[PDB]
Amino acid sequence: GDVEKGKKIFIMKCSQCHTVEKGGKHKTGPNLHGLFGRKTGQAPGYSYTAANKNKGIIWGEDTLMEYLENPKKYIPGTKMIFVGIKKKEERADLIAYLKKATNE
Ligand code: HEC
Repeated sequence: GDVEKGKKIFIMKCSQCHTVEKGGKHKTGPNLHGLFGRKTGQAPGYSYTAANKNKGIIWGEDTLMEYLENPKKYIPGTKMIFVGIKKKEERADLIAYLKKATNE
């Protein structure tokens, strides 16, 4: 899975909002380094809402997908703003990069 297709997309979708690299400090949203293999609200440096912090679920390729399709519903009353994604492929590459972005 091409990460690029997920990088650019992650930009036009997640630009100067999220973070992956260590240098990417918490800004608008929480950083994603240990995404794969880490539950939600696992940021002791940035406490989230009571809706997301309650979203006790792992961020996998099976979940990320759904959420990517409709994260709003996935977490109502959240702070994250998004419309969603139609193409399932654009989401794959997105998770194909975020994985290599977080893992790193
Ligand atoms: C800033 C305006 C954001 C944009 C753009 C995106 N995200 Fe985000 N995200 C943001 C916040 C403040 C939070 C916390 C809860 C909330 O929804 O407000 C999140 C959370 C996530 C999570 C959950 C991680 C956790 O620790 O629970 C994921 C998996 C996530 N966001 C992914 C993500 C992607 C891939 C985006 C673009 C496609 C994206 N976010 C946009 C704030 C913002």
